[PDB]
Amino acid sequence: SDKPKRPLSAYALWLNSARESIKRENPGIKVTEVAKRGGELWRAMKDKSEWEAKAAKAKDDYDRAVKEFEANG
Amino acid sequence: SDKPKRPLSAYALWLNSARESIKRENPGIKVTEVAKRGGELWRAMKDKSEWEAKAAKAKDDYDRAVKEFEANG
Amino acid sequence: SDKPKRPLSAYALWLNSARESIKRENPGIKVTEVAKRGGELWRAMKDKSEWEAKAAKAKDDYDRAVKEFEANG
Amino acid sequence: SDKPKRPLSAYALWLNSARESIKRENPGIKVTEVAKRGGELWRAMKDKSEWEAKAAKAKDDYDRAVKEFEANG
Amino acid sequence: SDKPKRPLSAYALWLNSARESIKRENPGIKVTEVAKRGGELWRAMKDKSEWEAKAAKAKDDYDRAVKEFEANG
Amino acid sequence: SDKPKRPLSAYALWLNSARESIKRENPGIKVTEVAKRGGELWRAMKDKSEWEAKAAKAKDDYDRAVKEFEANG
DNA sequence: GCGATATCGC
DNA sequence: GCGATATCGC
DNA sequence: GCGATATCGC
DNA sequence: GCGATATCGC
DNA sequence: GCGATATCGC
DNA sequence: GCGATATCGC
DNA sequence: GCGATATCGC
DNA sequence: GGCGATATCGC
DNA sequence: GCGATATCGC
DNA sequence: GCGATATCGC
Repeated sequence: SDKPKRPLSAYALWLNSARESIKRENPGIKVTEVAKRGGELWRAMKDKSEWEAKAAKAKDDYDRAVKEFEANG
Repeated sequence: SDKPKRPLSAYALWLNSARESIKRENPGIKVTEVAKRGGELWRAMKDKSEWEAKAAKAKDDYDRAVKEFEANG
Repeated sequence: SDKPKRPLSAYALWLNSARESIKRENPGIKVTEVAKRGGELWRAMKDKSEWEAKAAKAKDDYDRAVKEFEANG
Repeated sequence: SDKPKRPLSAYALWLNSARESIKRENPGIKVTEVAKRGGELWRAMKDKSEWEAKAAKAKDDYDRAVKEFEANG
Repeated sequence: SDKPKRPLSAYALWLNSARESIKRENPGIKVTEVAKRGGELWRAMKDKSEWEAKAAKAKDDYDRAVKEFEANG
Repeated sequence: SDKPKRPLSAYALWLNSARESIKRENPGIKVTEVAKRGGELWRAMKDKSEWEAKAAKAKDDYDRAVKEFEANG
């Protein structure tokens, strides 16, 4: 029916959960500097357990669904 | 001293634990045929979570060890 | 898991490679009758020579393992 | 020290108690046929409780003695 | 500068001399489909020698530059 | 039909063409010495192009001959 | 691994 | 043959 | 004991 | 290319 | 395999 | 003394 | 457009 | 993980 | 539990 | 070889 949207990356899923915090600690931070700081906070991250787990799962499904679009659909 | 070796893949990790069952199910199977079977099973596997989790922590560890190597040469 | 699993019998190694034949020959088959069918086919076979030869090779690999386990802790 | 032999079975216990009887009811019996006639009488036997209960204690003692030889190895 | 970058593979060195030709032969083809089509056209080429030669001259020099770097600057 | 033997490597080809010359230069040389001296005349060999070209053709031919064997029985 | 006759060694 | 044996078939 | 092939995965 | 794993050819 | 150098049974 | 096997690093 | 990462063949 | 081409999805 | 063979005791 | 119970894949 509809080419399944690409799944979210690990950094994307993390950034989602941590955007509000980065905006709170940096009042009036513009659009680009959030990504920048998010990037920096990511590169300096110690335990990326949850976010590499999910992004791999989300990919597995996406790959199964991509098959599905070419199978049925 | 030695630069860290590349981290083990989700598949490489699963296979280390599943090698002997493949040998058990196909007596006298050649290494080549064991790999192709290892592949056949990996591609059929619905739940890869365990192996993707271990793979992830493996790449964390690894990238630590890589920083420490660049850092202290 | 440390204790080496018993090797697969000639019947088992055959069954492992007739499961989809039986299933295809018996559409809509209760997951018990498929087992009894294998028994009926295993008995009704004649050239059991392939699967006997293969299950001997299992014992060979298996013997080494048990002996290697019981000795090397 | 020596690991225990497996417990005797209701059948095997009865037989021990009922061997010399079969022998007398069938003088100069060939041990081949004692085994057979033993079977016949065992399958015909409607009250097996003596031997199941004797068998149960036999199991219970063997489980007990199995437990206490994993300790004092 | 620092690290010598890995040399270009034989298919890779040929692709760089056929990319334009493919992009012409299929209007509106994307890198995904290009790379795919590259295969089907390489896994079919006759006198592969020119590209194999260059790849090895490349490999030889890379090896003779990864030695220099891990020795000097 | 016999299986095509695996193709010769660039070193294997050079060494073959160079055993004679090595012998002339180290009279009475033992087989394990020739191995060791073939090892270091190679590493020192700055221009390996000829023997890399030959190893490549051998591979192309061999690859296409495998395509023959494993298709035309 | 036991209870019969079937090998065995002197 | 009589005592120590491999073997027999459940 | 080196330099590959052979088969998967990254 | 690297990894893992065995074997081939010399 | 590559082959110099021993070994071993005729 | 002469064929047939055994060895060793890469 | 930045920007972390993903796609493809090897 | 490394390459050499973009091509995404999230602001 | 259920299908098969494998194993232990006698 | 017989009964019984173990083990293994579904």
